[PDB]
Amino acid sequence: ESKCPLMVKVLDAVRGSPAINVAVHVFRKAADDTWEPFASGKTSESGELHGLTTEEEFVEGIYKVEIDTKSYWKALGISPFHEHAEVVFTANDSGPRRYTIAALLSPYSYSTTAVVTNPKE
Amino acid sequence: ESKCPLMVKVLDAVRGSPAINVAVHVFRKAADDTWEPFASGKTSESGELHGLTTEEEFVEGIYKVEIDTKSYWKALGISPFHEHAEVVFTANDSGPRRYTIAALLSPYSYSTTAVVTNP
Amino acid sequence: ESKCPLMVKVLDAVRGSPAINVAVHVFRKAADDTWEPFASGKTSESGELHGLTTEEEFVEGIYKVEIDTKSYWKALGISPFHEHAEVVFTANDSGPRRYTIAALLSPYSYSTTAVVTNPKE
Amino acid sequence: ESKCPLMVKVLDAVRGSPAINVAVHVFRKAADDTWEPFASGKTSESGELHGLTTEEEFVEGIYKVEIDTKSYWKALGISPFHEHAEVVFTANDSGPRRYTIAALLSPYSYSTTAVVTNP
Ligand SMILES: CC(=O)N[C@@H](Cc1ccc(Oc2cc([N+](=O)[O-])c(O)c([N+](=O)[O-])c2)cc1)C(=O)O
Ligand SMILES: CC(=O)N[C@@H](Cc1ccc(Oc2cc([N+](=O)[O-])c(O)c([N+](=O)[O-])c2)cc1)C(=O)O
Repeated sequence: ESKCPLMVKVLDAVRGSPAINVAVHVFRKAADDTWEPFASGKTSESGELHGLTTEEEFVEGIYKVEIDTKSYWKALGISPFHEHAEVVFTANDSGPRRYTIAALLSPYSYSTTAVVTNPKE
Repeated sequence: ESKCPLMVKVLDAVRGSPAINVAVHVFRKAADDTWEPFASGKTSESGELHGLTTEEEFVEGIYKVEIDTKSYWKALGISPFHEHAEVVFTANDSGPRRYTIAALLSPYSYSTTAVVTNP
Repeated sequence: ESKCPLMVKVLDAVRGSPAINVAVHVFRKAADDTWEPFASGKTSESGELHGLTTEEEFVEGIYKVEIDTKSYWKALGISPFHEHAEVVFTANDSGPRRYTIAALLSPYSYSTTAVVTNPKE
Repeated sequence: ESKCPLMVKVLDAVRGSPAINVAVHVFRKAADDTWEPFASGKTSESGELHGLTTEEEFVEGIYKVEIDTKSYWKALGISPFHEHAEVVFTANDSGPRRYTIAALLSPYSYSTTAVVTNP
């Protein structure tokens, strides 16, 4: 639960359930204008991913949360439209914050929103 | 062919198609403050309904468009969450020209958006 | 947090924040085919509503969660398109369950999903 | 006027309008496995982009459509969450005829859906 700075929440709109065991890769745009592996995980039984980074580690930058939606759907036996879902944003530019990226998935569609709260600094 | 100040567009998020043959019933709130039938139809092959009304019969007021989402997934043999999808809006043409009411459906969710324009 | 059977979560897509102090009215379709007041609330600072009903009270039926979106937007100074958001579903027909109705709001749009988990019975 | 096997539709959820003058850059994944520019344009007045390609140039493959969402809200002086919206899909016409890629935007969220059809 909020304490970490980057939390991801994935729901399944076909089943009306959390999207479980969904793979998520996080990237930081390097100095060279290339994406650099930052963190990864799988969502739990509640479709959340926590413990990705820490505050000292999560500096300002452009990150990409890539969610592997193709894999989750294939595995439930659907051939979905998308390759994956990718969310690109600028984090911590006017100070550190807490970020929640939620993705609501369906086979030919996905919505996605962000909740940003001010820790304090 | 006849001013369509009101249009509905329904789409299927599972299959990536228009949702066709969806029952849409529209209602005008009456002073007695109940709903009164107003226009009805089934979405075409492109998941659209048109010729619902005309600009003379469409006066300001509270309208409710109701989509029979449940029969839609049933026919597909997929178990739905909702009984139907509903949109309640105030039509205030003191500006507003055309109204497109779109809904994206999934077994457990639905989005809806309005496209209100002039041309 | 899950323990109650009907929980509502409302997010603001314009601000990227929980939709706070949002009024929610819950109805049960009577025997007579009329909606009967069932419960009401306001969402908290985290855009959730809990403690609406109890398990013994929430029998099978058709309920309507009506969210007063017009009021929240007006108050932030927008004239939104919708009158309110209303969610109609059949609850507890093949046994009791836990229901989470989330609504993601914008001025001319709203998405909404349901998470249903099996308590046990 | 020319087969448009690919179409993008952008809409604004704050204002209830098409999103016009949105930059859309499409890309074809190359074996070198990088993206290669493929088609580009700005949405019209109805928030649509067409004449992106033709059925001969559109072969199976991994495509990415990228929407410059951020400049869009900027021009409106509303602070955005995302740098842009992206859709990666495999175009496998061994069936598929037309592709409509729609995106509904808000300052902190976006939905996207695909409408894949035959007619
Ligand atoms: C009128 C039209 O262009 N018909 C198109 C497809 C289409 C694009 C966007 C849209 O609107 C819309 C899009 C999304 N979305 O995610 O892209 C969405 O979530 C909603 N919605 O929730 O109501 C509506 C509705 C329909 C077709 O050729 O079938
Ligand atoms: C559990 C949790 O993370 N709480 C978060 C916010 C949050 C994320 C996703 C979500 O689900 C959701 C997401 C979308 N979406 O588009 O991303 C959506 O459209 C809907 N919806 O329509 O109900 C729900 C609901 C709520 C918080 O910090 O309070």
